[PDB]
Amino acid sequence: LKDLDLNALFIGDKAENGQLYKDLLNKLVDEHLGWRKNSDPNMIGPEDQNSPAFKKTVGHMKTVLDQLSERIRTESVPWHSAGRYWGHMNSETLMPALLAYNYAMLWNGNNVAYESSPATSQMEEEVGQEFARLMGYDYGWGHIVADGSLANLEGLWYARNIKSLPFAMKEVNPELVAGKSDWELLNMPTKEIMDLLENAGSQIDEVKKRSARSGKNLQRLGKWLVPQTKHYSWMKAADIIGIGLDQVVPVPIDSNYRMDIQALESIIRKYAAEKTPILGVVGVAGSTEEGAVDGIDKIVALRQKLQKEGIYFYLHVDAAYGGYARALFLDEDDQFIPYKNLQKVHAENHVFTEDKEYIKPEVYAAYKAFDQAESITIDPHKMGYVPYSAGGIVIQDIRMRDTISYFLLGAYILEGSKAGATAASVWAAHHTLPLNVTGYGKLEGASIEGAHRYYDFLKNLKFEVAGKRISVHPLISPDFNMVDYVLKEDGNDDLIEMNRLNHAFYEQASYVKGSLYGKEYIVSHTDFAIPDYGDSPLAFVESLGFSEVEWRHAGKVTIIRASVMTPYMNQRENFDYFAPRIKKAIQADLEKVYA
Amino acid sequence: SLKDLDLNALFIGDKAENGQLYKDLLNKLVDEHLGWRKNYIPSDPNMIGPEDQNSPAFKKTVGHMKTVLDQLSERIRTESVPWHSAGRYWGHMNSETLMPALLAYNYAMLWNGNNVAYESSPATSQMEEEVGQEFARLMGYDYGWGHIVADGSLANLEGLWYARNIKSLPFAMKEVNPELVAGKSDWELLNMPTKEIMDLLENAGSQIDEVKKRSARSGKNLQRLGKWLVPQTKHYSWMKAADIIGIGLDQVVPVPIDSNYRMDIQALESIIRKYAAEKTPILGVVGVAGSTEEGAVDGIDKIVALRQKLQKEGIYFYLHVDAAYGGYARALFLDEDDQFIPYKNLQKVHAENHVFTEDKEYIKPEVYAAYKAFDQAESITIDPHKMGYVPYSAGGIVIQDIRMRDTISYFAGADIPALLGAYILEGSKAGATAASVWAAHHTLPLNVTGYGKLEGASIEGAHRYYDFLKNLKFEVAGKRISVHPLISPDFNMVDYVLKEDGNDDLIEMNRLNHAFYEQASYVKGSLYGKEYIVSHTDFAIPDYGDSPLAFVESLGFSEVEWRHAGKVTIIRASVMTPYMNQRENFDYFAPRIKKAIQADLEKVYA
Ligand SMILES: *Cc1c(COP(=O)(O)O)cnc(C)c1O
Ligand SMILES: *Cc1c(COP(=O)(O)O)cnc(C)c1O
Repeated sequence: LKDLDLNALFIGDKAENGQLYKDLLNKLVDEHLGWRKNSDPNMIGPEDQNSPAFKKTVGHMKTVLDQLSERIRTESVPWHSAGRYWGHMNSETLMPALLAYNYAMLWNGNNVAYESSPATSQMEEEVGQEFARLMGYDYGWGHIVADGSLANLEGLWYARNIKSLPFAMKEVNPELVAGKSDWELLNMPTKEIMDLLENAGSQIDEVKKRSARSGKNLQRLGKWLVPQTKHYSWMKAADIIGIGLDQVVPVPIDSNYRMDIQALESIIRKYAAEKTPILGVVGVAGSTEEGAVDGIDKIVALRQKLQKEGIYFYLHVDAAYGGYARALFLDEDDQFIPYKNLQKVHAENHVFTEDKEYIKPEVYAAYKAFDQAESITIDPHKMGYVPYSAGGIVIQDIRMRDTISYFLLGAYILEGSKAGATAASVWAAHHTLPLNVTGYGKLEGASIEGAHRYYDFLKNLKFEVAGKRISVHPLISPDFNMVDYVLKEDGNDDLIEMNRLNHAFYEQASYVKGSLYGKEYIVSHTDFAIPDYGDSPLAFVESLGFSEVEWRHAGKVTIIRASVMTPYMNQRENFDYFAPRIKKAIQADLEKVYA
Repeated sequence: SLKDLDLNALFIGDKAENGQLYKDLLNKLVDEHLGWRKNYIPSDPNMIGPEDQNSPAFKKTVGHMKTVLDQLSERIRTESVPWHSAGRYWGHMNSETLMPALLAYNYAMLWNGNNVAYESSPATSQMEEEVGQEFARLMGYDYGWGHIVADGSLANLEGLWYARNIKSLPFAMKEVNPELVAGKSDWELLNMPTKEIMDLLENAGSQIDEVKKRSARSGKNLQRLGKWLVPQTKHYSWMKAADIIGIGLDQVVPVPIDSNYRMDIQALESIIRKYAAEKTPILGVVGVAGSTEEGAVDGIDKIVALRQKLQKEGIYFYLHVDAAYGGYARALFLDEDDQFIPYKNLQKVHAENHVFTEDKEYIKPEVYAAYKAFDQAESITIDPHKMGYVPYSAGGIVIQDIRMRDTISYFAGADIPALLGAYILEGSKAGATAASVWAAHHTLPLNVTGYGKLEGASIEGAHRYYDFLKNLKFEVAGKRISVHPLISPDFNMVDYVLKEDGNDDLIEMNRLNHAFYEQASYVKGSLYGKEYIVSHTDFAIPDYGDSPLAFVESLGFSEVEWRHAGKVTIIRASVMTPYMNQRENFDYFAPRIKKAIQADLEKVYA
């Protein structure tokens, strides 16, 4: 697939490939309709179709769809326009994923029961194998979940039930764990748990009855450690799963907005000295507001270190946003690419348009260590470009599914009924674009390169407006494809005024419901506030000349946010066209803020 | 209002009779979306041009995409179960969905909005809010709310998350501010009616956040919250729900069902009293409206009356109605202004709105009484993708009082949430799913003018099937074989057994019905159309207790036989098609079904 052309796989910002989409859709719908036809005799005949009541019912249906159409066309946000839109959301999806959904949903199969939908059931089995291969799990498994928040919950459900198994085994058959103290039982590695459970053989059902599934001993299972900026799905997941919000422990992040691994170790050692177990740790690959990648490799090394002293924790990687990026690192046979060969393999497969370093070494090392996590959340509906709703969960060892199972897919998942059409959509996206450099690598690469062009363009911007001098100050070089920055009046050390400036700028560079005048530059915004960030933004705000005192008084810094998900800005010629226009739009927006 | 609505026009059709209408409307919708991307906000220039489209690499990539779609297309067509044809298919699944629901999904998916945050997709967010208001009005809630859930198992989990959190709130208030609940013993605090808990919480005012912090959200006090009582045949989503939500499997208590396969309310009361006498609370009770294998409708009215009785003795329990299957059937009892129809006006209103083609009694009085009492439940599960005829995947949950949502909410008057995602159990959710349900509900209002007709047509078809089965006799290989319907249907599921006359071996009757099922079913790769297709299931003692004893005894089996076999195999039908309500249509298939049953029995015995 060396010459795979991404331009052919999307409808396009201006529906440039609309006719292709229509042609393929009509062909697939014809195939379904032919299939229903190809017996007797017609429940609905030409006598029915011609009646006055039938035609009036058709008219009624058409009126409701016209009302639907009106609302969606006039209340939706203007469609994203590459080169102008530098905000946090993307709605564009892979055309083969849209088509496959459109076709499959005509069968209306339900993937909880193989019977109702054998082909999409098999497609979900294949997608789960494809996730496991992406993450480097030789004996793993995965499935499609309604969304990544529920995948996170499923992750905690595994961790919770797994932690509780050693004691459950002791209750059912003390010889399975003979000689182990309670602190050893609370610090058994997950592989050793699954090997014991396998040895328990026929007693697995009784063992499961005495596990956390029984509701007993939940608080004993210990602390769930997350970065302080965790997505709120994690707080909900601890609430829902019964360990509770009291057991969630925030771990400080560093100046790169990554979980501070020295602080992680200090927290873990302090709980372990009290004999409080660590239920698990969440590492994030692709944070929600900075696209930061945590040092998953540093967490795995820390765990190996602590295992020597009798301490173990479950590791879950929340890669809801960053999951598909592991495709950058896998060759056409799905093998992990050595770091020194990376630029060469990328150049050969046209992942990046220029041959330079694009991936930070510590980002590479973090992604390399995924295969050591017990479980991973990944969302086709984010950076997989599959339409909502489609989340995903990957587990390291397929035997883990027996810890949550009920008495095939339906027996092994948190949720109930699910659309076979969803599996068709994800399956079609994966087979059009393999999960390595030949497929998704190119798509994730185009996004990263457009984020780098944008980042490079923003670091040298100054504006003269209403007698004042304003500079752009990028937050950090992006780990992935999110780029953040602040505007600031030169020499002005009032953080509250800087906050007000970025907020007002955002209001000038954003649409409102009903907007029809196109804007040349659209951004997003968010606040980094002390309650979720602590002092992680302090070095940045001090670098700008604000004092620590000023930080505590304002209590937050307002940040202009961009998640670069369009593939079109990777090309120098495309980006260069918009760069001078963006600069003119920022200048006019500042004129309006100060007027 | 909509008196002449013709249901035939709202489906693609078993033989794709309306396939061209579907394709025409789909193509109009797609052109409207494509014209919107191009022109709603005119811009220059195009990122993809004719010089890109005509390059060899582009054409080759199109070729590769067509190959993948051709592969998908083949696998689904060659592996799928043959499409179900009304009059031939009498089994437990339906795949036919409303055409406006399908078209609306197809169209809205092109924008790909996410309904977790309003700002992201305001039109579909507004549609989901209106759908929630529609669910509330359907269930008779004066100030309730609802929303679409990924599926009905997760809606039941959400139900339990509400009951768990609400139960824990009076203790959390005690812990944060003892004056709020001064003078109430612990047993009182664990038996406060939900509305009284919500009023106290509103009074907590500025301390609400601290109180939620100390509630079951914290992970503290879960085991003090009490038992979750469900009918013995519960959908497994409940055992699973208890495990997930942290109260544990050990807190689920099965309540015996009666000979109608409804929860036995005398046994419910006895269990509750038992627990109360030892000061164990009841976390809540699940009433099923439309059981999975019999379509039975539990006496929700009798549960409500019991709870009013027990409240005089200081006992309260949360009530959740699982109407995953039977939720939309409430539209049978609502007039065009959405008011509940009195029972004695029901046949008249149904005749005026053409809900049933013959003027007879279809709705049992105890079924009417049960649906009327839905508005007294704290929460209700309802699945648009079952009897709503909306495509998978779309579940629903309705809550009796909008204020309840503040007990489970997060922030990261009762107007539309800015982050729906903060009032719900799940996370990201397709705006296309809200569009699809919205379009269904506006094409077919949730009352006699709309869904009443569709739920009615299903019910009337189930009754025709029931009446046909009731006196069916066959002569095969010298033996005399009768059909024995389980019970007259509460809703639209119809169950029966075949039995050799005079033979008392329940094991043999079981083996007859299994073999019959194997003859009247498809296998993967079936191309010969069958005249008759059925489903089957076992009523086994672990799940059913002695509920089927009266029935098997009415056939001539002994209690001892029952215990030896430990189960009775049942032939099952969920009559979901709308086409069998008409006499004409059904009468055409009746002799053909009878012929097919005779031929199937001949093969069984050969
Ligand atoms: C968006 C997101 C989630 C939740 O995923 P949904 O699919 O939106 O439910 C979890 N974690 C992170 C890091 C995310 O960005
Ligand atoms: C099917 C069903 C459920 C589960 O709903 P799904 O949408 O299939 O997850 C719950 N309760 C009852 C009574 C059911 O029939």
